[PDB]
Amino acid sequence: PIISLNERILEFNKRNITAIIAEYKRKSPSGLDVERDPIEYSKFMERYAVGLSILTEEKYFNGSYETLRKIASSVSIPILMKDFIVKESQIDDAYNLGADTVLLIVKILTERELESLLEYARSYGMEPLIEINDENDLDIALRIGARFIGINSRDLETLEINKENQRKLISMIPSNVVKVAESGISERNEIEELRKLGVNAFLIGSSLMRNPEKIKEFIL
Repeated sequence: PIISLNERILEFNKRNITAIIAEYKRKSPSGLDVERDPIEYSKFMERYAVGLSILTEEKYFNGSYETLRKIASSVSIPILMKDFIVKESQIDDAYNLGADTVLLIVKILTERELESLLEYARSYGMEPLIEINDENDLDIALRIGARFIGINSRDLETLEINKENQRKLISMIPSNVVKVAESGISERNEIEELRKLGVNAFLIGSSLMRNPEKIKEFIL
């Protein structure tokens, strides 16, 4: 069932180990196309990662519901179907596939849809990672009572990485919400930095698909 990605993140926080959410994306609107083995990668990362973020987004991220399905089988660490969740059914697929949580992007969702999509995620026992980009997504995640927020430094619409803005939000986020700082994390230097800023987990992907061995240096 649902192995809270956030709880593990919480245990990693107590455990002092860098809670990093490893992403698996062969294709991406940002990075280059790097085909790897879904199982080799997941296998190598379940040995270190706090969880895996998997992109079942076929078009722009070249990922499948089967990839997610297979990855979830192969590992005993939390999984996050990272898609563009807009319908409660995706939560179902998500759940029935192997997700232990799902990605909700405040941008593309009305406050109503996000609020319910959250409610329906919790009905399944999962705590969706709610991704925010600005002062306005933050205030909504907050307004719907989010407990697991994801501050994306990378803008969907533009692909621009405002780390400055990213950290602002992190400052405006209550110390009870598990914060996952996504995008842009390149070094263990910034990790321990954001980590001082309260972020509990880090969603990395492209660097890890490039050279997964890299996570070994992040976890220090």
